[PDB]
Amino acid sequence: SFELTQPSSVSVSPGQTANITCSGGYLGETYRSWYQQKPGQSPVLVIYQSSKRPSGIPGRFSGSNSGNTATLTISGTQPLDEADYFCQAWDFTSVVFGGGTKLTVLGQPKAAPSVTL
Amino acid sequence: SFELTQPSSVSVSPGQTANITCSGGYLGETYRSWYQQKPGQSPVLVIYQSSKRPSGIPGRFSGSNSGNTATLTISGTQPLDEADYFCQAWDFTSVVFGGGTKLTVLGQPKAAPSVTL
Amino acid sequence: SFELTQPSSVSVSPGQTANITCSGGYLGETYRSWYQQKPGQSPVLVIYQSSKRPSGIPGRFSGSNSGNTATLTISGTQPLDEADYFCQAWDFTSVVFGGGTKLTVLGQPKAAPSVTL
Amino acid sequence: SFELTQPSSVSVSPGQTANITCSGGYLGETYRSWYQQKPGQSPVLVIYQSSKRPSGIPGRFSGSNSGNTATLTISGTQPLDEADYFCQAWDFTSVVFGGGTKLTVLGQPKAAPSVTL
Amino acid sequence: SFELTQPSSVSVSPGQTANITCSGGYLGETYRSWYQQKPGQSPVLVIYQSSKRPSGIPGRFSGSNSGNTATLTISGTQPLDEADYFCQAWDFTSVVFGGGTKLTVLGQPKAAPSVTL
Ligand SMILES: *[C@@H]1O[C@H](CO)[C@@H](O)[C@H](O)[C@H]1NC(C)=O
Ligand SMILES: *[C@@H]1O[C@H](CO)[C@@H](O)[C@H](O)[C@H]1NC(C)=O
Ligand SMILES: *[C@@H]1O[C@H](CO)[C@@H](O)[C@H](O)[C@H]1NC(C)=O
Ligand SMILES: *[C@@H]1O[C@H](CO)[C@@H](O)[C@H](O)[C@H]1NC(C)=O
Ligand SMILES: *[C@@H]1O[C@H](CO)[C@@H](O)[C@H](O)[C@H]1NC(C)=O
Repeated sequence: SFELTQPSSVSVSPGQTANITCSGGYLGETYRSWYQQKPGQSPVLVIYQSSKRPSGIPGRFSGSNSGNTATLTISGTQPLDEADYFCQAWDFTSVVFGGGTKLTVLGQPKAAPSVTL
Repeated sequence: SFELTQPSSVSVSPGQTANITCSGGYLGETYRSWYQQKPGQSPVLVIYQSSKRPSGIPGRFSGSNSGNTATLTISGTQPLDEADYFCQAWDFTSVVFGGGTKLTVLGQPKAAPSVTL
Repeated sequence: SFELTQPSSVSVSPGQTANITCSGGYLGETYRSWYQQKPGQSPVLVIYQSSKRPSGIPGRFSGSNSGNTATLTISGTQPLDEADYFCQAWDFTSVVFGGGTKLTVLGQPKAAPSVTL
Repeated sequence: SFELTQPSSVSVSPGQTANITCSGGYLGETYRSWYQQKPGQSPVLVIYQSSKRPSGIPGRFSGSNSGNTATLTISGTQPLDEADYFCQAWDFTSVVFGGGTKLTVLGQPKAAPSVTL
Repeated sequence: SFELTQPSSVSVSPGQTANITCSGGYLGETYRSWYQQKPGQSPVLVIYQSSKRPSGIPGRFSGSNSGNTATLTISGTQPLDEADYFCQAWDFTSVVFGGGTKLTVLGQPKAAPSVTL
């Protein structure tokens, strides 16, 4: 009399857990007394872009970020007055597997009691 | 008398869990006393783009971000006055598997008691 | 009489845990008394970009960051007045496996009691 | 009478744990008395970029950082007045396995009691 | 009568634990009395970049640092007035295994009681 128990427990459980929290805080302003005189505020911003012949990546790749190609990126660059950014630019790119990833899981338990009596 | 038990437990449970929270906070303003004089505010912004011959990626790739090609990006760049951004730009790109991912899961338990009595 | 127990416990559980928190703090302002006179504020910013023939990566790679290609990046560069950034630029790119990653898990327990009596 | 127990416990559990916290502190301002006179503020900033023939990486690599290619990067470079950055630029790139990583885990317990009586 | 117990405990658990904390401190300002006069503030900044023929890395490598290619990098370089950076630039790149890393874990316990009675 016998027992053959093969509780093969094949588990693949890849995954991230995250507690993300922003508190803009407390901005307490009491009796703010102000006298502001700014006549003739005249900013000038000239942006000029010219491209004779650009070209992109011809190969095979998988990387997830802006870097991939030739660009002009401007963000909050020249705020002139009273510009507040609270938890403003949160870029969370959680990638488990990038491009060109191959998963082959093989569980093949074998049980062959060849008993002769 | 025998028992053959093969509770092969093949589990693939990939997935992200996230607690995302924004609190704009408390902006308490009491008796804000103001006298603002800004006559003749005259900003000038010139954006010019010219492209003789651009071209995109001819290869095979999978990366999920704006970077993939040649662009001009402007965002909140020149706010002139009283510009508030609270949890404004949250870009959350949670990718488990990118492009070109292949999954082949094979569970083939085998049980062959060849008993002779 | 015998027992054959092979609780082969094949576990692959790759994943990050993170407690991320921002507190903008306390900015307590009492009786802020101000007299500001800034007539004729006139900034000038000239950005010029020209490209005769750029080209991208022809190889196979997987690295996730802006660095990948020839770019002009401007961010919050020239704030002129009263510019506040609280937890503003949080870039969290948690990558378990990059591009071109291959996983092959093989669990093949074998049990063969060849008993002769 | 015998027992054959092979609790082969094959575990691969690679992963980082992080407690990340920012406290902007306390900026307590009482009776801040000010008289500011700044007539004729006139900054000038000239940025010029020209590229005859740049080229990208033709090899195979996986390194995640801005360094990867020839670029012009400007960030918070010339703030002119009252510019506050609190926990502003947090770049956390937690990579367990980079590009071109291969995992082959093989658990193959073998149990063969050949008993003759 | 015998027992054969091989609790082969094959564990691979590589991972970092980190407690990262920022406290911006206390900036206590009482009766700050000021009289600021700065007429005619006129900074000039000229940035010029020209490249006849640059080229990138053709080999195979996995190194995560900005150093990887020929660039011009500017960061907070010339703040003119009242520029505060509190825990501003935190770059944490925690890499367990870089590019081109190969793991082959093999647990193959063998149990063969060849008993003759
Ligand atoms: C963090 O997540 C855990 C669950 O793993 C939860 O018990 C805890 O309260 C969370 N805290 C926050 C601040 O989200
Ligand atoms: C975080 O998620 C967990 C579930 O895992 C929950 O119990 C907890 O209360 C959540 N907290 C917040 C603040 O979202
Ligand atoms: C950190 O995460 C753990 C769960 O592992 C939770 O018990 C703890 O309270 C969290 N703390 C914060 C501040 O998020
Ligand atoms: C750190 O994380 C641990 C869980 O590992 C938790 O008990 C502890 O309270 C956390 N502390 C902070 C400040 O997040
Ligand atoms: C550090 O992390 C440990 C867990 O290993 C936790 O008990 C402790 O309170 C943490 N301290 C801080 C300041 O995060």
